[PDB]
Amino acid sequence: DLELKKERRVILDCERDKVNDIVDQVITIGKHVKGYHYIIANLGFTDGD
Amino acid sequence: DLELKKERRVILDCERDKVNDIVDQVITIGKHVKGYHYIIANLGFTDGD
Ligand SMILES: *[C@@H]1O[C@H](CO)[C@@H](O[C@@H]2O[C@H](CO)[C@@H](O)[C@H](O)[C@H]2NC(C)=O)[C@H](O)[C@H]1NC(C)=O
Ligand SMILES: *[C@@H]1O[C@H](CO)[C@@H](O[C@@H]2O[C@H](CO)[C@@H](O)[C@H](O)[C@H]2NC(C)=O)[C@H](O)[C@H]1NC(C)=O
Repeated sequence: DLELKKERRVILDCERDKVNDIVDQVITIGKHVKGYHYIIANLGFTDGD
Repeated sequence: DLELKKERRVILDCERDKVNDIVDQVITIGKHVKGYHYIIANLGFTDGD
């Protein structure tokens, strides 16, 4: 559904557990190549993997 | 080095252990989007993940 408007820019506002799950599902579906842009909206940016 | 000739088509001839490692490194560097082609050259195609 996020490809209906051809979205290139995603802001993730989750805690230290859901950020890892969303990143793992992005890597599984393959949406981390150059052309995309993500912002992990938290204070512990290096707390995730 | 495989992006010097802009290679789109890779044939992997490895056993049941190295195929999983090469696929994991392809997923880590992000080369499994639409546009690339792969052939797992073995008899146990469904033996890997
Ligand atoms: C980082 O992600 C952003 C968003 O996709 C992109 O930044 C663009 O970088 C180019 C090259 O300097 C600029 O000309 C554009 O103005 C930037 N903003 C856009 C397209 O909104 C780019 O894809 C990524 N890389 C860099 C180096 O910025
Ligand atoms: C994914 O599968 C498609 C369809 O099976 C392949 O697309 C080929 O594209 C060429 C060039 O447009 C056309 O001859 C046909 O649309 C397809 N060829 C066939 C069916 O023999 C594509 O090569 C595959 N691999 C990718 C995208 O990496």
